[PDB]
Amino acid sequence: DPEALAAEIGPVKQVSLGEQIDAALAQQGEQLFNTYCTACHRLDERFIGPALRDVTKRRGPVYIMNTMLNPNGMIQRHPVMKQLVQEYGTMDTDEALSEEQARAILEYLRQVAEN
Ligand code: HEC
Repeated sequence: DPEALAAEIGPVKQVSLGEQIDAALAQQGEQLFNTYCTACHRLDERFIGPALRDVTKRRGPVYIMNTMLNPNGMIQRHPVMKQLVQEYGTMDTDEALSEEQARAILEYLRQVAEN
C-alpha cells in the first residue's frame, strides 16, 4: 500500500535492499545527512521535521527516496506525507539531491536504525 503509492508518485519505483549495510555508502550518506538534512531533522528528537532514526522501520525505501527526490509530489499526493504536513507545516524542503545522493542517505538511515 504506502510503497505502491510512493512508487506511482515517483521518480523512484523500486529499491531492492541487500541484507547487509554497505558501510562505505552509509558513510557518504552520513556526510550528506549532516550537510542537507540536519537543517531540519535529528535522529532522536523532533526539530523542524520528525525524528528519523527509525524512519526505515516505519517506512519503506521508495517512500524515503521519493521524499528526498520529489518532496512536492509526496506532500501533494501521499497520504502519510500529507498528514505530516498538517502537523509540521509547509516549507521548502527540496535539497536538489541526485538519486545517487539520496541512495547514500538511505543507506545511512538504514545503518542508524541498527544503532
Ligand atoms: C527543513 C527545511 C527540512 C529539510 C532540509 C529536510 N526535511 Fe525532511 N521533513 C521536513 C518536514 C517539515 C517534514 C514533515 C512533512 C512536512 O513537510 O511538514 C519532513 C518529513 C520527512 C520524512 C517523512 C518522515 C516520516 O516519518 O514519514 C522523511 C523521510 C524526511 N523528511 C527525510 C529528509 C531527509 C533525508 C532530508 C535530507 C536530504 C530532509 N528530509 C530534509 C523538513 C525538512
